[PDB]
Amino acid sequence: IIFRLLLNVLMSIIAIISYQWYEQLGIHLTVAPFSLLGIAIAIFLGFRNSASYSRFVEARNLWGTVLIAERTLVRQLRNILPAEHDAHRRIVSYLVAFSWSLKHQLRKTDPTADLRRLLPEERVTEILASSMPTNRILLLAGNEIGQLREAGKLSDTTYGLMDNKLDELAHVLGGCERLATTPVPFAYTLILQRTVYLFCTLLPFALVGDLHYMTPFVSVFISYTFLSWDSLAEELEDPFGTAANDLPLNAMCNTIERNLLDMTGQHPLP
Amino acid sequence: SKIIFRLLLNVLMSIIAIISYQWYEQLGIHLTVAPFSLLGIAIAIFLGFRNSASYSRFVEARNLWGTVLIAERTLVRQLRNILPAEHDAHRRIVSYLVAFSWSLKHQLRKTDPTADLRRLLPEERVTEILASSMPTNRILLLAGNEIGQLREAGKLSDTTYGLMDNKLDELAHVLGGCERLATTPVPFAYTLILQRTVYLFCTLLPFALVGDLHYMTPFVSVFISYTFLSWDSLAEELEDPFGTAANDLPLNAMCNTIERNLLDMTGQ
Amino acid sequence: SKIIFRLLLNVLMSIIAIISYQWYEQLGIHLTVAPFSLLGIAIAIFLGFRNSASYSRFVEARNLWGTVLIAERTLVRQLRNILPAEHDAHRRIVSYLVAFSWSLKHQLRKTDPTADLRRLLPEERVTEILASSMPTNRILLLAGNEIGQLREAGKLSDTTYGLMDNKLDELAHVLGGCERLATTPVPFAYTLILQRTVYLFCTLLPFALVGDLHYMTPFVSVFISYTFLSWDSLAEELEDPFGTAANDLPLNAMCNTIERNLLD
Amino acid sequence: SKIIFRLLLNVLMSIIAIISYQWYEQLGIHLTVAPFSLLGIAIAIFLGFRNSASYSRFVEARNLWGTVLIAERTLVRQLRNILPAEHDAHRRIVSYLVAFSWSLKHQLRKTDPTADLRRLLPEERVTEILASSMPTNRILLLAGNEIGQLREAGKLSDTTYGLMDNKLDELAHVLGGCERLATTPVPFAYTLILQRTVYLFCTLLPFALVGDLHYMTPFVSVFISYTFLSWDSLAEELEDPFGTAANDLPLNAMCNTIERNLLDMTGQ
Amino acid sequence: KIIFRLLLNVLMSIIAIISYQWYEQLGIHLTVAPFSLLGIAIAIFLGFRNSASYSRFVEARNLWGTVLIAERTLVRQLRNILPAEHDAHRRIVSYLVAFSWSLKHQLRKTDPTADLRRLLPEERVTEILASSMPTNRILLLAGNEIGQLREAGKLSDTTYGLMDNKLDELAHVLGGCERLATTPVPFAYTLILQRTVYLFCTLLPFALVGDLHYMTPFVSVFISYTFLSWDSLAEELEDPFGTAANDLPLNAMCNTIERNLLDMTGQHP
Ligand SMILES: [Zn+2]
Ligand SMILES: [Zn+2]
Ligand SMILES: [Zn+2]
Ligand SMILES: [Zn+2]
Ligand SMILES: [Zn+2]
Ligand SMILES: [Zn+2]
Ligand SMILES: [Zn+2]
Ligand SMILES: [Zn+2]
Ligand SMILES: [Zn+2]
Ligand SMILES: [Zn+2]
Ligand SMILES: [Zn+2]
Ligand SMILES: [Zn+2]
Ligand SMILES: [Zn+2]
Repeated sequence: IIFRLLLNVLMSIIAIISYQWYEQLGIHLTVAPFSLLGIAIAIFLGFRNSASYSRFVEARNLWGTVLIAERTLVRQLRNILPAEHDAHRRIVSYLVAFSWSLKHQLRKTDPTADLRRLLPEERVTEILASSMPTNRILLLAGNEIGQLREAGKLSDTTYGLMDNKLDELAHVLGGCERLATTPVPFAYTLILQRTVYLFCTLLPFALVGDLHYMTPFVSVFISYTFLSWDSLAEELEDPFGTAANDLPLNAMCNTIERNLLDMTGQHPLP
Repeated sequence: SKIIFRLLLNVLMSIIAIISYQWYEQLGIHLTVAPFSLLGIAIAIFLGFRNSASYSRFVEARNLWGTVLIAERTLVRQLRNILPAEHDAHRRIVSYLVAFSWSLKHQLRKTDPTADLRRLLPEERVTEILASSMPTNRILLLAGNEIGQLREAGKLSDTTYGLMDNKLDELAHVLGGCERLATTPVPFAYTLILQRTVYLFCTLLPFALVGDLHYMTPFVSVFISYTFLSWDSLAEELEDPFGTAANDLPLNAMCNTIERNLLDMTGQ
Repeated sequence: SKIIFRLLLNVLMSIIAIISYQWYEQLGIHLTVAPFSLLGIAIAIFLGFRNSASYSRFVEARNLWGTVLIAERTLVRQLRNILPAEHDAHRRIVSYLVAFSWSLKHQLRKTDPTADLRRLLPEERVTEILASSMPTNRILLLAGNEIGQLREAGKLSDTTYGLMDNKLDELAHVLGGCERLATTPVPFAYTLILQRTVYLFCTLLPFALVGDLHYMTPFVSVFISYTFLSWDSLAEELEDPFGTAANDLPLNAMCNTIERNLLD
Repeated sequence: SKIIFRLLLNVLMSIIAIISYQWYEQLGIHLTVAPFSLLGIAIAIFLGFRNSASYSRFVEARNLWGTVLIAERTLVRQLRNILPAEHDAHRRIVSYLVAFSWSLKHQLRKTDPTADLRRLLPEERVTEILASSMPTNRILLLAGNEIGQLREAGKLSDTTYGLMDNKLDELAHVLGGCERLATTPVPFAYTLILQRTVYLFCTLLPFALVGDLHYMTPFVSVFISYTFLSWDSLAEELEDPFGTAANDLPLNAMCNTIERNLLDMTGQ
Repeated sequence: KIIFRLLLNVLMSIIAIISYQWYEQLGIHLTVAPFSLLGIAIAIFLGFRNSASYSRFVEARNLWGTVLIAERTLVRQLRNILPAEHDAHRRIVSYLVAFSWSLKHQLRKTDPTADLRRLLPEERVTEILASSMPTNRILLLAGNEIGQLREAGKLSDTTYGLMDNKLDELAHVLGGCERLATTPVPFAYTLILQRTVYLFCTLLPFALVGDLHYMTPFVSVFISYTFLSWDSLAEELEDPFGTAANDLPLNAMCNTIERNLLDMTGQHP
């Protein structure tokens, strides 16, 4: 990815050799048109990166919500039903399974190992048999809260109170799904990039007349700026993508798992 | 896309510029990139904002359909958790929800939903739905009738009824939101003004440049024009979210997803 | 609208510049483009942001009316699902909700809502409503009176009463929001800076463009003028979305749509 | 406002730049336009973003007060619909709400609220409230006390008590919101950055413009200065939305409207 | 510390002035117009980024306000619904205050043991310090007070709901501040950005010098002051929980909250 900076620092060299056998032909290149084009592209990059950042933020918010919902849900389970600890274990397993399964869903990885670690094989087989595993997990948690309801351990009021949290989690799932099926531009988001590329490659060809052989330095500077901003944009557009960062999601799933364990007395150890 | 018309027309004007540059002093006419830069800058800025609007709105449509999926899922989930034995009810309400999805899709797309409705629901109900001048809202009303029936039966308390009714509300905010998007577009005096200015600017910019560029104008003028037009475009696409075009929302696939999801949660 | 006038104006100013250009020499006036480029780009930016704010106001107003339709719909639906056999209260409540929509429309469009109220409600409480300084809110209080008259003696429990009350508050938030957008506008430094700032820039512009544009000059000055005037003007009507202009909200159509929906 | 006392100054800096223009090379100082175009554009952008923040702050305030009006309206409405015979509660709670509006308004305006309280409330509770360092919150507490008495009296079920408590939450969020906007101020730095960067830029501009504009320097300099200073002064009271200046929130009018409304919604 | 590299680019401007015919000998030329373009782009990017940072600051402050609000309404409900259970008022309040301080320390990455021991009995403090999220544990303990309050019939499930909603508000606050703490602005943003501003500011005089001559350092220091100030302000806003000048007075907010909860329970400091 330093390859294009390099690439045509070399166009800045070809630019100069190119500048020299010159005016026999009609080619001329001033700075003012590429300044206009460059400002326009900069503006477009500004807006675009803004949208990308907005997507990133929304993802981080949704996952934050996961953590929050699962914490409050477990808290409620402890405050309302302080004695039902096998239900605690199960429901917590389900929430943690929801988190991991979600990560694996967004990252197109296999959730099988994490599920098999957290849940009994019958319910793991069922969830993996489904094409929408995470929703099946939520459904199963719901089944647990409902079982607590028909047993008379939960009134419908407090059942409501926990159902609200499961809603929160559902909204999250849907939101992350929408953000994953995205982005919305049908690979036009790409189109701009090659516009930036062609602009950065033709730029030293237009500065050369004025900057002479300071050209590679100024051109690699400007190219660095635009290209870096573009790549930042593309990585923000794709928070759950193939070339995205492992740390957000993994730490979030670990964080919540730890939290839940700690809340349920499974932590800490005797 | 259609964008080849802008670029080749611009090439041709660029050529007219090349050949007719020698007749500028004799008419008096000469041109500076300087004023043109100002113009194209103010335009670049406007386009940016107008695309903020278009994108925001596109996104809002995606959000709404997302809310369909979420609300229906949770509604079925609640039905299972509260009334796990009422499977007939389950599949009645499911059928209405899927019908709501399809009818919504059909409405935003101006297609006859009679076939899908009669595929999901018994004929009497289809009649009730098509009798209304607002079929999708009456679909909500019929799902609401089922939930209500469950309430009067005593199977649902007013609390749990309320819990489900909230989901019906979410669905209603969806229907309204989609209708509002459908009928209220981004004021396209935006698209009017911007199209005029951008077009005139792209046809005038080989004339904004010519003297300076010569043998290298179709390449640079096309490059600039293309940038503005490929950019001016992201409105074409980000404002037909309910259209059938390749770039609009795959409402067919979304509805399929919803139906498959609600049938997955009911064992069929 | 009258943009054309101020465009024509630019054009005459432009010809003046054309005939006066090298008499700048005899007057000691030199004017290059670069400072006007700066000023014009700053103005463009500012016009960009203001326009964005306007559009936002427009969008939220629209949303508030969308919320009207949605709240009233669900409220009726709840009435038919919880109390399917009390059509009496249903027609009363619906007539109130519709009178609410029209009264609100007339309130934001400064107009007399008497006729439509009479058309939708019985004379007695049309006089009660017109007696109030805030009719729309009075209408809401009446619809609430209907629902309370449904809680009182057993048909609605507290819970389901809550379910309908919530929707009445959705509506009340709409009322408050619309009042906020209508009563408190944008702070009138808004074209109170952008009016001459933009036209003064557009009329002084050909004086600086004549140097280099020479003969082709007015075309470009009317072009730039068109752009800035047309954008500062798109703020014209997006800032008053309850206004009567073309790009303002078709509130009349929206109410019709609302009561068509409730009467179906 | 007193912005013209910066325009006259600018005209003086312009005439000084005119009379000193070609001691420039005789002093060794050269000033082209391009760096001031760059600098001016950057400043313009930053001004645009700052002014945006300011605008959004003012709007937030407006929304807050709108929420006060709404929440109080709905609270009184609920009181009349749930407890139509309890005109005592109507009276005392409405007084408490109006008192909340005024207390908040005086709190934001840094004025004494006691006259309005004595006008609206009996004195033992007024002294109670004035004794507390957070009076407004205390007024919410008291309103809550009465809704709580209605609950314990069995006139309100826990459900209905919840339905009004949600309105007290709405009001509390408002109080916390206004307190936030007032105590937490704007990040000042934007103002120290733009005040001197704009002022300095406006005064230094004619020295870089005199070269090419010559005698036309004061007009163009005072114009550009007028634009940047007018945009900066457009911000000035928006980042302080609770101020007494003419172009900020009519909190008097708003609180009069509120009291007017709550008395209209009770029959006075 | 902006004065350090203000002086530096002043010095680098002096390096440009006192000197440079070297390119003319060398063949290297540098005009303003390309640096104008680059400077405008950078200015745009700085604008957007600063805007985002500000948004983050505003989010933080908003969240803390929500702490104060949620706690207030929680105490209010506790007084209005259970006026006689005053020991519970004091305990729950001490929990809410402990929550505020522990959150402060959590965002500041400091030890909350002193403030915990100040507000809570040693057993609870020990129970809390063992948790991976002490604030969460605090919420869980307050909830246990409210839940205990539910099971001897002192609160109905509905009213227990009403308060639990406030605990959910608080938990949303916690999750959001946690997210603003763990979510740095992506480094790639300042990696490009601020280095690009420093480099732009130090290279600018070399390009301004050909047209400005001896005026270079004044225009260069002006521009550098602008860009660096704007940038620095953005830095400052991105870390709203830091001890730096432009950042949240979490101490002031915490004792404002404590004074408030003490005000509402008739108690004095
Ligand atoms: Zn446990
Ligand atoms: Zn642990
Ligand atoms: Zn939902
Ligand atoms: Zn079933
Ligand atoms: Zn609603
Ligand atoms: Zn009926
Ligand atoms: Zn001429
Ligand atoms: Zn409300
Ligand atoms: Zn009364
Ligand atoms: Zn009495
Ligand atoms: Zn709250
Ligand atoms: Zn107490
Ligand atoms: Zn929550």
